[PDB]
Amino acid sequence: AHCIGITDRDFIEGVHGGTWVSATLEQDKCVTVMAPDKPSLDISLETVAIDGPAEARKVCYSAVLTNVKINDKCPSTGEAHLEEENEGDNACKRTYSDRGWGNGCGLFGKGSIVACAKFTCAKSMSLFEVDQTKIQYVIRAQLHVGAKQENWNTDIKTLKFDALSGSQEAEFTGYGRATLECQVQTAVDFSNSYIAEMEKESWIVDKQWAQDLTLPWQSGSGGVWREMHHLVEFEPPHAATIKVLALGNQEGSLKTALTGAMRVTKDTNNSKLYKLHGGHVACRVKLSALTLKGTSYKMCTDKMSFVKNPTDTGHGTAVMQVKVPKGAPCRIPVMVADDLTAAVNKGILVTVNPIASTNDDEVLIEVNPPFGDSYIIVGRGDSRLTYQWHK
Amino acid sequence: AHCIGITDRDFIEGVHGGTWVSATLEQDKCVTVMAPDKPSLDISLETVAIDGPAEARKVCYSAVLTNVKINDKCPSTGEAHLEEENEGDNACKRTYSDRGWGNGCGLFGKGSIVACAKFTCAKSMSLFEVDQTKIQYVIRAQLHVGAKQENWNTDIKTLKFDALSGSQEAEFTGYGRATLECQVQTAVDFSNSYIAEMEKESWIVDKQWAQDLTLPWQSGSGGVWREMHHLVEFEPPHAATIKVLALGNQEGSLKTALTGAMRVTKDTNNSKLYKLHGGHVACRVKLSALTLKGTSYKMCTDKMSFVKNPTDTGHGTAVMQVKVPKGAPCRIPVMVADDLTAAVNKGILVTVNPIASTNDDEVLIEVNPPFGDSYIIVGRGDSRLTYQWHK
Amino acid sequence: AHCIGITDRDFIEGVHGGTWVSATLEQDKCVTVMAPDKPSLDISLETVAIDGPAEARKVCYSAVLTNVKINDKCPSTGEAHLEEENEGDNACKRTYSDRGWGNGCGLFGKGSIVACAKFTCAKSMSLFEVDQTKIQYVIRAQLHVGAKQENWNTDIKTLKFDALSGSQEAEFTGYGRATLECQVQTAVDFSNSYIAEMEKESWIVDKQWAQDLTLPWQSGSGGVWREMHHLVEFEPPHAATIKVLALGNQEGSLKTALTGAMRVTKDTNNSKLYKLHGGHVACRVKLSALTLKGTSYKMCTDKMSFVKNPTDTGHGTAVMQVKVPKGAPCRIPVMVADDLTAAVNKGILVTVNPIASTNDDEVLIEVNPPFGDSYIIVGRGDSRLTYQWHK
Repeated sequence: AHCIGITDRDFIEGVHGGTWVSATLEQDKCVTVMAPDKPSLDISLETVAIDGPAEARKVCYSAVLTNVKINDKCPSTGEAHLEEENEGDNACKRTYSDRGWGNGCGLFGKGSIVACAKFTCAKSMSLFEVDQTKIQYVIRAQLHVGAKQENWNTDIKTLKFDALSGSQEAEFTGYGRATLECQVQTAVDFSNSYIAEMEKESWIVDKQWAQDLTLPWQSGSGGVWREMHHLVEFEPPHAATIKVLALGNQEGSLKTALTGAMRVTKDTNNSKLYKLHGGHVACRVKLSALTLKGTSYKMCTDKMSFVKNPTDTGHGTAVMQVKVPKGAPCRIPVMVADDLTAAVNKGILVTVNPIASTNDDEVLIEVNPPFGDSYIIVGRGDSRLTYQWHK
Repeated sequence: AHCIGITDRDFIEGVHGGTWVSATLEQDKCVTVMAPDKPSLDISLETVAIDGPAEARKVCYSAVLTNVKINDKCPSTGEAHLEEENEGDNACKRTYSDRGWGNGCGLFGKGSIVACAKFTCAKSMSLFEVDQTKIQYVIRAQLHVGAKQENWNTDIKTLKFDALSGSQEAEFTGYGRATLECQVQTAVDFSNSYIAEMEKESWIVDKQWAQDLTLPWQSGSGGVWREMHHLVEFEPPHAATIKVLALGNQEGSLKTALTGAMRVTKDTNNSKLYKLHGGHVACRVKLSALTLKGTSYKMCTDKMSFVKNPTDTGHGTAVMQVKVPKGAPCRIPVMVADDLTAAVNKGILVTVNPIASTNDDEVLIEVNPPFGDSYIIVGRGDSRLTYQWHK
Repeated sequence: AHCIGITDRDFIEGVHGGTWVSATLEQDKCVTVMAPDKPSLDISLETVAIDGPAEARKVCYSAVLTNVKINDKCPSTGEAHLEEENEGDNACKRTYSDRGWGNGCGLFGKGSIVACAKFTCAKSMSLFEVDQTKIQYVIRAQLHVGAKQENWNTDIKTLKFDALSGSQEAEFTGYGRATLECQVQTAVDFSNSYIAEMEKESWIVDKQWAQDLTLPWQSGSGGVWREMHHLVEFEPPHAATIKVLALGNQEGSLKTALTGAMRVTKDTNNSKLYKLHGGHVACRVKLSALTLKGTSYKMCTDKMSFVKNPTDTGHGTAVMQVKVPKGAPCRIPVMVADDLTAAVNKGILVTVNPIASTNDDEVLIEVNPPFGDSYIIVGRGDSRLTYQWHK
């Protein structure tokens, strides 16, 4: 019952017959869906992911200007030039200096200076495109067979999806089968956004934001960086010198903007998987094909005992564990009542027909008792167990 | 006259006699000072040097965070512990986590969790206290003797104003002496500030700002880093685990905050001299002890020549060089006239009395011609040089 | 019949259908359960306990500051540090002192000073976290066999329970057996608390209160104390000196807060056991398997005598002890009548069928006389003991 452990649990109540029940899931939340006689079904998300998204940009946030040269010409001697100015790895600026006799010229007009510097990205973001059609989904499903928690880790059923895959069927030994539609494409519309990756961290952010970044960037595998001035200061030109300086590591400013984004976690082993949080889904549940097991076994009579008392899940339910020490595969009766007379059950039972699978067996039960005080009763008979519960 | 070569130049005229004159000097700029019968003096502020600061703080802008450890305890089994928390260099944080029957406990309350990791400073900024007793103001002074531009740097006098040398005497060969008072005590407000130094760039910064930085720091002599929570962030705990992530390198953000501070350049030679950019100082000039070297001389009447023609420095003054190949102890007649008949002189000479003193002497002359059309006339008789001018 | 010894006694009565009777047992009170046709039961809550709580915090109420070191620096020579400041068992404070030539400092102004002292707890309050699942309790049961007060502790049955021993059976020789089924406690009053222990005094305290105490604390594994500044007082600096003094022993203030808490007591022999006062336990009693020992026996006729004359219990009942010196394997006829025509036993007998069993047996009888005047009567004609009793 994986749904016991997730704080955001929702309960959905259904109807009999050949019918579907609607549900919606979020990556941190779980639904228990219940229906008049079907064993109740737990459903949660497990991942939303893209596999091998395609490179779309690199954006540079630290650069080294490895060498620099200047050319300068007197005010009447025309425009200055440097052969580096036409070579793609060099950031170059043209501007006019204050020439004169003090600086080695015959005339006092404005002179011409060019400054060029060899660029090199030290560290850069990789921006990856997400094809909204290629996203992958995984759903967890369970029925309350009444298994102990030491068993959940194997009983849990994993339903894998992609945005193109159809409704899928789950098989539970004995209880039969279910089918879920999950129309994921109506939930997530992450087109017009893309994955921004940085060393050991990643985000998803809007493309129009990223294109508008005032940082130098590269259009693909190799080739020149395209807006180099966004990382290079050229000082106001002196007589024949322009000090050029790199603007320093912009990792911290870039992270500051990303703080609002939905996070992305790179898979530790299937290296090219990128798990994408926040994305929800809508699903509809074919409850009709489930069945209870063992409806026709005998009801218990043995002197049962608690393995753990009822405890408040915070979902409003009480979860409890019981054992039949020396019985056949008997049905374990349970009810909630206003008084020891117990003339009727007055509560809702999540586990619908708990059965001892073996002669020594231990079983889990969960109940949703009404408001106020009520007596939880298990083992209707002379040798009743009870716990005086309160909301 | 080095101020022919500085693009921001002001003119000041003393009432009479060189009695007492005032100026404000700013690092980019120069003042030319005139008086009715005394040689003109060029004054400018060369540098404002601060000598031998002492360290106050280092502020770390990029921490590498290592050897993370976590400990967590079941939701009603007391509170967490790590030995690493005894050590001042681990940035440990303590909180609570959702727990439940599927996550290692009998209860559904909140389990205490604590996580520690070692904060190592990869790069840090040095803040220095500035000794306001050790500020040196350097003024350059030279006369308009008529020296050619190759010689200006050997004619210039350099005067240094520490807090004690409040009045200084400029001496010139033959032209007498001039006294400068520079009011260092009212020039800057250093006491409430620190030198901030990053690698090969430095700033002078307000002390309140430097201390109110939300960024982790260490005492000048070393020891412990005091405010590590400003760079170490802890993501909200999953059931059994908490991930700690270092915030990025803040260099670009720190420089962005510094976009308003006055830059300071460290000396290549004296490893503890710091030269402030953009300072100013109020100064006063006593001209009364200057003399004009050659008022006793004869007039020229020989075949003079232009080594450099009058050229238009943007100050609106015409600068020329005349060579006097014959009569040596002689004065050059210069006038600017509205017509070649030379009926009146319409230009102030800045070189107040251009004397030759060898049979080959080359004398720079600067004239302030009137608005409209005029003739710069140098010489007498038939050997005159006459040059047309226009504002 | 130990209900006699407990002042806060309630009577509860059965109905001839033999239904379970439910009763509320509270730590100072006692209950006599009377059946219509079967012997009456003393039932009373003896203890409620936790066996070995979980150690959660020690909080310090008396402290000593065993070693003190101070460091001071001049106003323009940086900021002071100490090796102790890196070392976790030192409490530390940083501030500034007014320096000047009067204390060896060359510049007048505020100078940084820092002081550190070794914290050491002399007495700490232990706080143990209570866990409802570990609560234990004990009920005492005793039928009104008629035994001497001197024989009660030999004859009472002590019934132990825990959260999982669902029901217990009490066996009374000859009279048969009864079974109790119980809530481990109804006492939700203990929720969200700690057991607080000082030397030989203990209390139950709200978790919020205990954690918000302005006193330094540590986790039970032996950490280092987390808020030492609550007990170190730092004198304002004077030259190079700070005096640090320990704020005094807080035992009385902490006790003054604790006066409202429910008391907790520690066992003398099994020191992990804390007896938690003030609880409510609810139980059901199965009366059906009780029986009356001697209903077939002869009815007394030899002269009885009073060992203790009838006396007022304060519960409205009267108690006597009677001696049967001959013929003793025989029923003692006791009745309360309106007058010596002895028409009917207008009273209710709590000792439902007093039998003597040995040739000099002495038997206690408890009667509930009617309102108004009455005669207590025991025996048969010409041999009746009688005693006037008025409400």
